[PDB]
Amino acid sequence: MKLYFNGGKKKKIRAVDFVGTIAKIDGVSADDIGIITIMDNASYVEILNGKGPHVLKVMKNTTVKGKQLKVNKAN
RNA sequence: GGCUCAUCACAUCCUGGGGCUGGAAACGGUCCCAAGGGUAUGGCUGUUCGCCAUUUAAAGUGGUAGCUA
Repeated sequence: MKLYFNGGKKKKIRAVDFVGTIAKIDGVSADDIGIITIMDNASYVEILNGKGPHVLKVMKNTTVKGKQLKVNKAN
């Protein structure tokens, strides 16, 4: 599923900061990450293989680029 | 898909005038009175907490949609 993050170019977030921060979770591989779309204040990042909800309910409180952020289903 | 949003918060930094005073000078101190302002733009192998580059007088952290090639 597509996830929203209140982070983007203006918080100096990049596609990698996600890719790196996510893969390092027992249960998730880098192949599970679909398209990532950085924007001004929001990033879209797609999860594959139904591993969406899990990631989501784990990202809720994890330092990405050293800054926990709003995450949840895109919409 | 191009340019245009903030108000705040704790910071932090840049820019005066005037009496007196230190000092051989260069440069300072002190007291009185200020008025404003900056903290930005862009790069980097799609395994994160950075790195780098300019140009800022002054280069940080946090809270939430319009005019047109």
